[PDB]
Amino acid sequence: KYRREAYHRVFVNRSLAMEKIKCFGFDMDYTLAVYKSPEYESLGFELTVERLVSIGYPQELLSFAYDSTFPTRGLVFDTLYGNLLKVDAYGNLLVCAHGFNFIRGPETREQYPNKFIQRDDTERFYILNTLFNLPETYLLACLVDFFTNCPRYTSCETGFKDGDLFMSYRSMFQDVRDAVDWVHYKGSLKEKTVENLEKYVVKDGKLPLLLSRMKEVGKVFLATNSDYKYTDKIMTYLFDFPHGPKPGSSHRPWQSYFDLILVDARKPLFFGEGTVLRQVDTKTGKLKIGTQHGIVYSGGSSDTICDLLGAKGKDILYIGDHIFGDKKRQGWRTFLVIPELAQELHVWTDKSSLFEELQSLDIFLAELYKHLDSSSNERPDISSIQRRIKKVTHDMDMCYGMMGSLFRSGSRQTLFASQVMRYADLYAASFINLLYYPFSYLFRAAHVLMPHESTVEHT
Amino acid sequence: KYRREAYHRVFVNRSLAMEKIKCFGFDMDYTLAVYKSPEYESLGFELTVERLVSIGYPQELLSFAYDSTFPTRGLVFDTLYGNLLKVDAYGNLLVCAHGFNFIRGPETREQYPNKFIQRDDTERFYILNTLFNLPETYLLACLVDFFTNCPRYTSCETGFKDGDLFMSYRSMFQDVRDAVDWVHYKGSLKEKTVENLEKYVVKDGKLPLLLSRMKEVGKVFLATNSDYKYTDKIMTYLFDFPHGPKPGSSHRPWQSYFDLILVDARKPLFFGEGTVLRQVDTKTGKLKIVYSGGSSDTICDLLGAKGKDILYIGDHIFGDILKRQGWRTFLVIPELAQELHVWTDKSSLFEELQSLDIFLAELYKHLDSSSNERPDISSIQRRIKKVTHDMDMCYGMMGSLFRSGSRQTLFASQVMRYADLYAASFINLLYYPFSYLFRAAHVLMPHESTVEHT
Amino acid sequence: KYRREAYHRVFVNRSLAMEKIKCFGFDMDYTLAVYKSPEYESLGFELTVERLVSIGYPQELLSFAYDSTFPTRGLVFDTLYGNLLKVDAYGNLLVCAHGFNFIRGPETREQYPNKFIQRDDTERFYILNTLFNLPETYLLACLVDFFTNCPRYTSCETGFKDGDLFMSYRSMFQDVRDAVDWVHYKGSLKEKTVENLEKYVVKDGKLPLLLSRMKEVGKVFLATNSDYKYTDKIMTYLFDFPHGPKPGSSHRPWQSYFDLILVDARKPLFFGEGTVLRQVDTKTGKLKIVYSGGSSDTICDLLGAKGKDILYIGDHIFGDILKRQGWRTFLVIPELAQELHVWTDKSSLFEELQSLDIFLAELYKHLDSSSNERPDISSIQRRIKKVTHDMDMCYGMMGSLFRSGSRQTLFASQVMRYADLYAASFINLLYYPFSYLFRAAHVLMPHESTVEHT
Amino acid sequence: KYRREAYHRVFVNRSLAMEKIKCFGFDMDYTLAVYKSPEYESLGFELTVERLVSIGYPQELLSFAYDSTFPTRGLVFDTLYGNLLKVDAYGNLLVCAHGFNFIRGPETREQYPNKFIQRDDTERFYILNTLFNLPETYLLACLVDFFTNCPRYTSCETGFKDGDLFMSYRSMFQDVRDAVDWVHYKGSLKEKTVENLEKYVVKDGKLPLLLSRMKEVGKVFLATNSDYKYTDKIMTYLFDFPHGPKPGSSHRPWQSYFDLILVDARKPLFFGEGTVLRQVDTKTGKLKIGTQHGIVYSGGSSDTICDLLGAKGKDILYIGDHIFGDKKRQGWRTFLVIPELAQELHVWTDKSSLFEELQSLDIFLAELYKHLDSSSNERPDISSIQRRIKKVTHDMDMCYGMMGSLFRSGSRQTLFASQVMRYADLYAASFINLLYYPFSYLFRAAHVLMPHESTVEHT
Ligand SMILES: O=C(Nc1ncnc2nc[nH]c12)c1cccc(-c2cccc(-n3cccc3)c2)c1
Ligand SMILES: O=C(Nc1ncnc2nc[nH]c12)c1cccc(-c2cccc(-n3cccc3)c2)c1
Ligand SMILES: [Mg+2]
Ligand SMILES: [Mg+2]
Ligand SMILES: [Mg+2]
Ligand SMILES: [Mg+2]
Repeated sequence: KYRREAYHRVFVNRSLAMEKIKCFGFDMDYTLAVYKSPEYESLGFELTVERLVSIGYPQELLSFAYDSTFPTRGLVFDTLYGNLLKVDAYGNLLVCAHGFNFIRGPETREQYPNKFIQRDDTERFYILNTLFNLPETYLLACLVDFFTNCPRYTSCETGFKDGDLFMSYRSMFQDVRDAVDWVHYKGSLKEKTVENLEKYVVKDGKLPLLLSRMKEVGKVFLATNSDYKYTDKIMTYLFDFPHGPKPGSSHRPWQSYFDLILVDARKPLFFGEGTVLRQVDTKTGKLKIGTQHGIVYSGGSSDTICDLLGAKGKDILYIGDHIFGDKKRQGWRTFLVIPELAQELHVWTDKSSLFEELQSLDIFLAELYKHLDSSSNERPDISSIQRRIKKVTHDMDMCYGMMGSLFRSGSRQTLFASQVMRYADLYAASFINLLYYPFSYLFRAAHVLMPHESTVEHT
Repeated sequence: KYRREAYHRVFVNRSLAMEKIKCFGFDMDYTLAVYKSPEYESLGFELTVERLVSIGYPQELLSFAYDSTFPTRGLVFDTLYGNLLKVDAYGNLLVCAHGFNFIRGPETREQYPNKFIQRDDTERFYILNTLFNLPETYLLACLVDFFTNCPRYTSCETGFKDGDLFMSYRSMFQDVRDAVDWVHYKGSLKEKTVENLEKYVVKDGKLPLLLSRMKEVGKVFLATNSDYKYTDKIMTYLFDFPHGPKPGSSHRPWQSYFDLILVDARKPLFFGEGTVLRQVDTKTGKLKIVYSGGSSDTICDLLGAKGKDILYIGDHIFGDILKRQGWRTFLVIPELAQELHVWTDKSSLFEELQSLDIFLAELYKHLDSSSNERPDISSIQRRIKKVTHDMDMCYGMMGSLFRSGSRQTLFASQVMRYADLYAASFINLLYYPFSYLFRAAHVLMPHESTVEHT
Repeated sequence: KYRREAYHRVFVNRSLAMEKIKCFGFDMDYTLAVYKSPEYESLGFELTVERLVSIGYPQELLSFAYDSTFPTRGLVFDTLYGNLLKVDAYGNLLVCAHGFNFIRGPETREQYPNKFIQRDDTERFYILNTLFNLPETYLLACLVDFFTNCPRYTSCETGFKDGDLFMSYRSMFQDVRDAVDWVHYKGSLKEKTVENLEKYVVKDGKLPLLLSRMKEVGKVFLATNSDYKYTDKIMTYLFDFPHGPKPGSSHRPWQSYFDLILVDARKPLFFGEGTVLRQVDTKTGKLKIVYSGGSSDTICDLLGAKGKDILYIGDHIFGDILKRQGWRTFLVIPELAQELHVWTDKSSLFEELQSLDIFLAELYKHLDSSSNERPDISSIQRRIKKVTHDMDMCYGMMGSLFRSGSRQTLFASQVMRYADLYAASFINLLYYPFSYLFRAAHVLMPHESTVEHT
Repeated sequence: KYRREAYHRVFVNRSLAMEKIKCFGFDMDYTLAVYKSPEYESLGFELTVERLVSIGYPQELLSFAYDSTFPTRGLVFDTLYGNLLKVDAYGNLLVCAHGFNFIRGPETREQYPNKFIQRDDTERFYILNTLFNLPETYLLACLVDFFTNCPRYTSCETGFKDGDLFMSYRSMFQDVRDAVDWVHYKGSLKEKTVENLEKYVVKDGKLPLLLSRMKEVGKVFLATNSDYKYTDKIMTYLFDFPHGPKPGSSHRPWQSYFDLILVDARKPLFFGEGTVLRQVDTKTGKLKIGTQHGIVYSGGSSDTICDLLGAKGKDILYIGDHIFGDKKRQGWRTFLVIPELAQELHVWTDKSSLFEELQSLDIFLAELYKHLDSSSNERPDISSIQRRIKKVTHDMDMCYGMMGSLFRSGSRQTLFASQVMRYADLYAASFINLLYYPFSYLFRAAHVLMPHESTVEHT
């Protein structure tokens, strides 16, 4: 079968006939505006720590340096015991780190009977789903680690004797959860991003090319959480080239690429009741009191966008980096951006050696038990080649980072995997990969197989 | 790679070293006592209709004959609109039948906005999950079909009017839900089973052979909901052969094969705090070795094993957490036999879908977003639908237990949530040693299944 | 101030100028056809038990005799815990009875945290609002009492076990809810009523006198849910006197008293979009002046009146908004007769509570927050409870329709929401002219009722 | 029967045995801190208007002067048609003003079929329940009035052609709803309050006297929304006298009057899940990282307060100005402060003349129909004495303000009345009236009567 280059590919969960697509909707942040890594994370990290020190946290936090190789997106923070968990779709603990100490084996079972947690017990647990969470993911580990191994702090099961009244992990977590919020909303993050954009934000002439082609076969819109003056800056930079879509072409304003531009969207509330629809003054950012087609909207709702565009769910492909939830309404189609996927395809490809040795070691196992059944009392020693497995699974796991792959730990899918398969029709490392497909393309679901399907042939 | 004969195989969701397994636990009904099909379903049907009629339903119900080729296990009755729904893992409608009238495409979303139901709404939606539900699955659709297509009745969205008296589908359902219960508990289902077990229960010498081999390497217990007079009848029959485990040997009573036998389990309550531990007068068939009631916890205490040491073998999918560490599970799915026969004997269909997919790929290969080219594929897009429809109807009118085309079923997801192991019968354990290392087969995402390691 | 005899009086929630009233609309059942008490309730009871028994309930149900002194209208069946609750306007528990066992004080909040239920939870709580509910109000408590107090059964929180078969209170309730419906619609309640109307329906020459006087000053219509063969039977009997309106005059058929007669109303649906307008063959007693089905809107069109011009007289409390302007209402509350007799004949109790309250005031008069003085009042605090209990039991075992001591009932609040006027019977209109100005009596708050204008 | 002076009285909805009360809980704002009227309202009003002008509203708003005689607390703003409604418990329109124009009669019925509204249709309607709402209550009327009678604005059914793109009443309302919020939370209201406290806040030596007596018979606590530095200032001023509880006594700190002090309460969330319990640094306001009895708490929950005080709902009388809603939990008793009640008791008392003439005019009516029944065709003309009624009800109504009494319009109770009877065990113009009762007092419910109870004697 013909398949496009791995790194160009759009992966299909549910089938989608692209000619039926009439509108393309865009998330801005971490979608069109992909923030550079490790650098944007570091900026968030440093600003969050600066903010915690200012409210009374110890100075030793300033020596923390962000480390991209620790966090994996989507971990669960247990505010009761101060643990970052990696769990599967159903609640089962895959990985459990206290600070930088990885527990596993029997010792985890003392703290988590049945190696299981109630994911729907919010504000005991906290799911760190988004790309903005990577900083505080690593920070919490640092914090738990520091206070654990600092002699003037006594470690309790649910927190610390800090000096000496009590700081619970739950209080420490809110402390962190507020700092990040503060940094995004009142601190100098957006500010420092904007003042050196070439350091923090990616740009590629492929973005205007792709959008322009979309506007030829359908309508295009923007629905972002960010305000207008932040959006005007970020988009102006994304489209700053000495030309328009193609080389030689005249440069066009970034506004000219959208039939509808909406800011202050308030997602997820946007997709339900929403807020009241406003309009924005291009000249000032400040909202117009009252509410031609060169217009910029504020607030509003999903439903409104369809009414203005003259469309309906089915007709709309919504492109972004965020996984939502859940009717009625009317039910937009979905493209999901997962930047980690560029790294994971390199492991899947450039680390074949490991996958092959696993496959063969597994093969070999099947041979040992070939002429064997319940009658047979032969207990072939397999501890030797068991060991080589755990540990090549460890090595393979560790190519993805210290908390492993985004989508799986060994055999098991992660909770993050299941939600991606819930939420997304289409996915890839970036929407740009759309460039490589015609707009008449028929995306066929890549069928997912149960054991009795995957390992039984049609012969 | 070496793989045992498909019909003998034991499939693996999560890895399991069998040598670690110290006790083997057994469900009885539809595990050790596999009830014959279609005859046992039919009996439950007839008895349930006869009961309904006895409390005022029309005579025309008596000319209903159970039809095994309609019901697929795991469907959802929407008590609001009277529909039988086949949904996916997340609540997406795959299949909607009002009576025997299959609906959607356009006409669903009249009734189900975003072709979606929020699966957890208990008062409206009822998952027909068990093998004992197959009868009422068929009966329910029969009833709605009848009242729709009968001049005596006027049909509303939420029910039908029985001339001046409204009858909601929700109320119709609870009559059907009660009749079945009555028939199992107050009525003569259990009785008419026992009076001709040859017609109603499977038996095979493999079952005592297997349980004998298990008792050599571990402990073995029975944990059933049924009572003792019924259990003794059933277990006695299952073990009635002119010999013991192997040919030649003396026959032994069925009890001899179990270290612990427990009845009146009241699962799922069994698995939580349970009921008080009683024991049973073998003689009286009454209270008050043979235990009654009790707890999951109690079993562990008595057997002197706990948790990961226990392999629970049965036909029922449970839930929740397991404080207190929970058992490993082997799950019986009788439908799996027939479904493997489609997977192997209908390969000509699979291969053709494969060819049509290969072809599509080739039409679009030299094409990107620069291209204006609209290939017409509607011919291909048509045959793919007929083959995919044809393929689905090999499994019956409501399709496969585990999927509809693309999409997995909510059932499939429950199976993968709950079961370490699964097969059409537990008996297939016979073909593996007790030192075996069951290694989880491995469930790939699009980007894993459709790109290679080179 | 001049006020008519209490038993003749028509009470006013909202003001109403009668001269503005152009049409008078009538409910039939329990409005014009007041069914005799306790004999009609008993019949419904016996028929409903006999029906339950016919579908498998124990014989002991047949030795139940309906008892009018237990049920008070407006109680709430909690289908979860099997309790009959008397709550206030906002959902506060006033009275909790499991079977015939009255509960609270301490033991409620075991079951009802904050002695509170969220009244709008339809699937759990069922308001027994109508006069036809009185039978099943008593029956329900009987049933729970029986199954609790019977060695055959084991009682759980959510139900009782019928030996191996669980029976939830919720399932018990829907059996009871269905039996009543069956008895009204499929069974012989309507039939056994018609065969001896002398025993089962009140009649009085005042009814034709009143309706004749109404037709002089406005239009008059009938809007009932019952059919025509039943309506003709009932209306014919109500009007069977050897004369017309006044003594001396010729008798006239009952239809002659109405400008418009409508059956099969299907209220409340009647008041919304309704059903298609049919008319009835007087002869056949069948379709297809006498109308059938239709709409609230249609009545207005045909009568050429609309809304505030119409006074709807009935025994049923409705709801919602009324787009389209809605009618004014007169509400029949038969219980009001008996309740007025307590209010007048038991004045010795009221006066004594008044004296005990006066006394308490005097004990605390010279006292403020500066004072250390704890008067003991527990003797007084005791007798106030016995008199207040004694007073409440004058209205039956479940107290007044409208209140428990301090607190008003959710029923009282519905009455005040829905009804412009109310009385024990509509007949009391007879004592007012059609130029009358009904002026709303006036509902005071603590600071208005307990401080004076000087 | 003996009753205390009207203006000293605590009015009883549901009975309450005061000896059973073990803890007294306090709201601060508009409870202990009663803000002076008309002056605090004016300050809110001016700051809100200054804020609307700054974001683009016309300068003519600056000439608006707050007018205490217009608003009545608890009105409903219809964002669809721009109307302030006064409704009853069940939804029925009692009063309807577009700006300063009062509709009534037939004309209202065109816009509100059945003279009825769905109160549970939020963000069409908005209930202005709180004392902080009085400013924006009057403001909305002004705004609707101004734009209506300003020649360069065209009046639409749902808004205005302002200049000329559209400003809906719904957009104008949010505009207002944000200004007030902004003024409270980011603007100079708290600021300007604090800098001249004797102008804006009441003080009375009765407050320390009463509290001190409460601390002798039970425990006392504070649970306010305001922050610590705002609370420290407001309370310090409330207790600034040259003495403690009684004359001659030594002055004590305001902290010494509470066993538990809690700020940042986040009501109503406080009464459910709450937030995490923190502690505050008395020296800085800034929260302590970690968490003796001289302590000040932050955040937390209802449940926590009981645990710390060692009590349970039944035992706790909660005193404040706000009406909440609604289990489980554990169900505090309730004292509700309604400052308007001091004015309304003056009408009830000093305007008897009107009540008497009504009563007599009503008497006279009953005479006319005395010897009359359905037989009688006498239609006595009563239009003359009908008129004198509507209009003495109008005069009586108008003694309370242009939108009438807080608790009723003519015969009918307001929606505000019903909620007070829902929510409150005890009520009065101020909690201070507790001073006049012993702590052994038995408050007896003042029974509420239906027509057949109120106008039938026991003879
Ligand atoms: O996450 C991504 N984001 C980005 N990808 C492409 N365009 C982007 N505009 C903003 N963010 C984008 C990512 C994912 C995979 C490949 C890449 C990429 C990055 C740099 C250069 C290129 N490239 C150069 C020639 C062809 C492709 C490809 C980028
Ligand atoms: O809303 C009120 N609030 C206030 N009432 C009493 N003390 C307060 N501390 C803060 N706010 C209070 C109000 C309600 C009714 C009467 C009054 C009051 C006001 C001023 C002086 C007095 N007074 C003087 C002698 C006796 C009473 C009484 C006040
Ligand atoms: Mg984003
Ligand atoms: Mg079973
Ligand atoms: Mg009726
Ligand atoms: Mg307050």
